[PDB]
Amino acid sequence: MTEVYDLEITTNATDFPMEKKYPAGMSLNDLKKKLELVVGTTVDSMRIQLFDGDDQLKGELTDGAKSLKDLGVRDGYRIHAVDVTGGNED
Repeated sequence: MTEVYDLEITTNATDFPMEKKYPAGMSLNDLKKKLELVVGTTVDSMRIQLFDGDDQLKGELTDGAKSLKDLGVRDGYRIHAVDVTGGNED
């Protein structure tokens, strides 16, 4: 009934991958707000990159107007957040 997807979260600021399951029926804006809470970053300054379950990077999400399910984020995916305000990306 409720759709939930399991993720491995990475960030540029953190060097610790976090595995957690989240509701796919919710917006990206919530997911990233969850991330914003941990990293301390804000919405525009925090960029979300999606790595597929296979290996490759699919693209950038950035759309939280849809549901994570509609975005096809799915489970077993790795969500990489990057803080852009501090300039860190490498």
